[PDB]
Amino acid sequence: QIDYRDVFIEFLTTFKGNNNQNKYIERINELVAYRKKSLIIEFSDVLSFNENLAYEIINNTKIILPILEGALYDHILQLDPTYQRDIEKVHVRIVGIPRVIELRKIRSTDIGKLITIDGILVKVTPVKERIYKATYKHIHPDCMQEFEWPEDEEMPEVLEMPTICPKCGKPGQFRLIPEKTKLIDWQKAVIQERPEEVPSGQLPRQLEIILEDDLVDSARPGDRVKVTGILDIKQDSPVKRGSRAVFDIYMKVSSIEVSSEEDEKKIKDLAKDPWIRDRIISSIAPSIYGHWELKEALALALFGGVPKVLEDTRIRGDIHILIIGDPGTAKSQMLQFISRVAPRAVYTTGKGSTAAGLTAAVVREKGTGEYYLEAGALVLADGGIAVIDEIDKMRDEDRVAIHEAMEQQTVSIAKAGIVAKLNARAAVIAAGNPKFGRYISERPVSDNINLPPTILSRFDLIFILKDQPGEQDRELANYILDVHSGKSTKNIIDIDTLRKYIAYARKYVTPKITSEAKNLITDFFVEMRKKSSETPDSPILITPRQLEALIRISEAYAKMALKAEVTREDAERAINIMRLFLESVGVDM
Amino acid sequence: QIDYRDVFIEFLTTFKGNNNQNKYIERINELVAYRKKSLIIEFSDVLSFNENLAYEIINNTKIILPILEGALYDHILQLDPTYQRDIEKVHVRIVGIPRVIELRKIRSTDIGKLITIDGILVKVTPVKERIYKATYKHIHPDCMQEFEWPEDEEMPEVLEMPTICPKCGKPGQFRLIPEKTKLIDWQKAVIQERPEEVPSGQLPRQLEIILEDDLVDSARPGDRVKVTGILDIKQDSPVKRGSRAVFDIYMKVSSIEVSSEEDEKKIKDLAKDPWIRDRIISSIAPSIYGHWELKEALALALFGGVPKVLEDTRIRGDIHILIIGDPGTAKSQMLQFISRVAPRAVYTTGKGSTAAGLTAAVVREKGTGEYYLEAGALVLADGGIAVIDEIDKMRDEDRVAIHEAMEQQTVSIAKAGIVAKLNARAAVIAAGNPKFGRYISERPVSDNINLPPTILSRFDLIFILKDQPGEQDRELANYILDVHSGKSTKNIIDIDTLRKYIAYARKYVTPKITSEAKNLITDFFVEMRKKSSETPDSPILITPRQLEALIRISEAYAKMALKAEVTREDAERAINIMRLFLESVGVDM
DNA sequence: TTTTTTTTTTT
Ligand SMILES: [Mg+2]
Ligand SMILES: [Mg+2]
Ligand SMILES: [Zn+2]
Ligand SMILES: [Zn+2]
Repeated sequence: QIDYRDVFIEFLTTFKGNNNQNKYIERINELVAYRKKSLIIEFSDVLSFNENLAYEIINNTKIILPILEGALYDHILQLDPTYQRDIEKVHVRIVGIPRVIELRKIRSTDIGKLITIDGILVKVTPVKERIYKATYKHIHPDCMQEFEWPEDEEMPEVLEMPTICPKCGKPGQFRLIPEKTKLIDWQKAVIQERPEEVPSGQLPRQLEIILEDDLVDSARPGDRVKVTGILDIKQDSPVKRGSRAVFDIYMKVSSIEVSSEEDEKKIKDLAKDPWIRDRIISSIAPSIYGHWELKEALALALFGGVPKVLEDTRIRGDIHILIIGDPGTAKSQMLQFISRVAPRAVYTTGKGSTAAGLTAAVVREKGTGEYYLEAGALVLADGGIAVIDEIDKMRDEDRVAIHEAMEQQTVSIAKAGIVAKLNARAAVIAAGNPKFGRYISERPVSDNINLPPTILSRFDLIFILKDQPGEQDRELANYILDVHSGKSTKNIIDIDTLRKYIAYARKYVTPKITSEAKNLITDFFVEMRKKSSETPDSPILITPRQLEALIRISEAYAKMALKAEVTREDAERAINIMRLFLESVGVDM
Repeated sequence: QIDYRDVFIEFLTTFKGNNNQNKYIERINELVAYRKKSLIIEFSDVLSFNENLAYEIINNTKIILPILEGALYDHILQLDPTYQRDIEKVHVRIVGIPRVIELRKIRSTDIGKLITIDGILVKVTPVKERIYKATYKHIHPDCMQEFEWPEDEEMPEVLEMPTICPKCGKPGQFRLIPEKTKLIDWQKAVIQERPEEVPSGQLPRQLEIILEDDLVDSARPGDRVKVTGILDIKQDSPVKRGSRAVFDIYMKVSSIEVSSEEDEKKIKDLAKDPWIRDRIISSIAPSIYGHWELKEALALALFGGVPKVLEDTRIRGDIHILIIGDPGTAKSQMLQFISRVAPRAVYTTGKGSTAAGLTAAVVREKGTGEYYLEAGALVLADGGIAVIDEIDKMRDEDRVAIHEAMEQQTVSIAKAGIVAKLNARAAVIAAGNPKFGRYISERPVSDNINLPPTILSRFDLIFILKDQPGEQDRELANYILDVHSGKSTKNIIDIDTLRKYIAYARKYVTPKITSEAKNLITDFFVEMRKKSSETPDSPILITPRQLEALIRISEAYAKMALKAEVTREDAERAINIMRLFLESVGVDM
């Protein structure tokens, strides 16, 4: 019953952070600068500053938030009077609630309590409007009266029309007045539980969440998010009894987090090492022995090149990798690692995917009856990585649907009266087997690969893996047994900080090409084309795409070291890795 | 008539177990300590204690369960006052009801009586909430009153709204208040009669069951269960009568069991025998003569290896077996035995299965038009064994769908805008025929097997069965005729005991590899690779998967004897069995 | 009719 409003202001005005800079007065300082009407607090900070204040938010969230928000609004107005007439209400969001419940473990006892759920966002609906205070007109020739229907209370989830006119006490028919109605932004989304917590032999469960006001459009499908709010039962058709007094539960979102300054200097410290490139390469798939050239190639695809956007056209900045090898060469294990270390990645297989599922699918809503598009794997992976294992198992009639997405990075649809064009700027990493399961050295490369030259030319690098039992078997056997015995390689960058390093590099680093790098690349390309003319039977063609592959690879190498320009050293590395690619496919220079 | 609360409390505090250790008091504090809020009792024990009490439970169940629930709650409160305010109700569940009725024999006379049904779980719905006590607000400008609608009575299965406001006596509008409404967990499941119970020439029947409160998520689809509760008629759509006074029936589950200390003593006693491994192998398919190496191989697949989960990757721990042989070599009979003895197994046929049905199917829900996922055979067999007979009859373009699930133990779907990943950690035992029905010795092994090298490398062991007539025919004929004569081989572990032994071993034994075993395994693998390179024509490739097969087989042998370490003896057995596999496919060692 | 995944008969 004690007044907590005064506790809030002294908390906000007076608080010391880890950096000792009064972190919580700059956020409100920027609150009026951009008029975002939303302030973020941490439960750990509120607990340390006042244990009693923290508890009251947890258990009395229903009837403490409007008072707490109202107190903050008065303080903001005192700081700057111009905030008036721009924002009517200011929301404060609480994160870090210790009450974390798994999606499958929610029971009846959790209804009406503030909880947190971690999951995957799978579906988002367009932003709509919800009525919380309506205005009606009594259509009865004596009344012609206006009145806000829900008195001293907001409109519930179910819309209800008055039966007795409050202005005359008589029944009749009432007409809604949209211009005098108060609205609020409304959005619906579906959260799916992570695959880690799914029990054996069961399908993942889903939960419906509601985003309102400024929380709309705060995430995209495929993101991993943490949502905090209040559970409630969902009402859809209360008018129809139809027996079955059984309801589904939904969650009203109060705050959402999508999966800091100390990381920046940690990343900067790593980039200062002259051998950072070797450290990153050694940190790719530590459980796999050997395959150094493959690990280097996979590292480049994670960073990628610099996309170019011009007045008349744009140039792809992503790097595509194709691996062909004998079974058991650990191709799939490295692809699994890539899908975990990448900040955004989608893992698909050749057999378990279709053309519609990879790019875009036309789905007809049975209720309304109209067609609309559904995002495929490549569209959802925009700005990230797409992994396509067992690419050779795809039907050739179905695999050609990704030809334009791999180069033009767009998906074109002309179906069921829908014409659209969606961006699919995603790097593609694929693996497969030769025509006869294992590579046959007694036959030409033409019949071993069994892939059209059109798709081969779209891959920046192609590595052919051969399982040759030699003198390294003992070393390979010892390494594998050490892994099975729990022994772990040391002096490597762990996956968590490695993911942060890649995300930072792809966002703030844009290398530039210098004059000396141009000459090295130009000379090498001429030799590549000249050497290719010697053997025209090979299904590997040296097209102008190969020249742009060198530019992208060179930029990727500089991006690993966080350099702002491409020097001759980065150009030399790009030539070296390209040379190994050519030797694998049988082109020797 | 009389009150049994004193007897019930006395029975719990005075009953004696098998060792007269009062097997019921130590369950009470376990209920208090974990707040499990559900206690079970045995009907045999109650009958053995007081016959009159058992009859009252078995007959007057609907008027004695609340009475015993209240008596139990009071005894808990005095034992521990902290139990209050956390659990407001504790249910007691009675099992072992003598009233057992087949699913097909249920008639109107059994309605309203406590019965028990044994069947197979097929469908489970997500957990929902059911209202048992509602709260309404009369929307009439004079009332603004809140009240609990169902007075001194639980809310029926049909949602009924008040017609006359009790607080004012007038009709009008009533608004539900979710905050004051009381809810209870609710789940719906479907149970099917056992295949051995279905009459000739008819499809199996199904029954709908309801699980509430703590009984939700008590089992997974495909389980074998025994459900006890009260039968009742189902009221689903009472809005319009439409004549048709005919109703279905459904079961309100009171206690459910799936498929102990005395068993543990029996299991541990078996492991003391030095020849337990030989004794176990002799118990595999006792009705099949010969095929000792096959029975040994099948025994290993039942136990499996030790899966390894690391911070960056995971390693398969399951063992896959492939059998190729001439027709009439008892391949199908042995596979049928594995289905019976395995704690969890799924039997499929190559011709009677599809790619979608084996892994996962995307189907369009008719009511809404939205696509959703259906679990395949491999997903349902997670943590168990998947049996695929006539694998050679599968279409090659369709058989490749299981390549991912056999090594990475995952199922990936990218179809119709659905991207998902599912766990399929199951062991695969497959059988089939050579290319020409019977094995042809003139032709090489490559054209006889007629399988791609990719699928072959996935199998830990491959055995080729040749039906060669010889001097052993007389022994085989005598053995078969004795089986038809009713004679049974003795000194073999019965199937029920063997199933318990395997389940215990797979749950509590995690063998570790010693230094001595590492040296033996490494030497053999190096030797295998050298021999393979000498004859680069066989369809079997010695990939690094073969090295991991040796580790998995070694752990299985140790796990068979409930050993915590892999000594050198287990390594020699693993090497020896692999030698027989290599000689079967014509690879000399 | 229309796109989609699926098992099925029949174009
Ligand atoms: Mg693979
Ligand atoms: Mg057979
Ligand atoms: Zn009026
Ligand atoms: Zn009233």
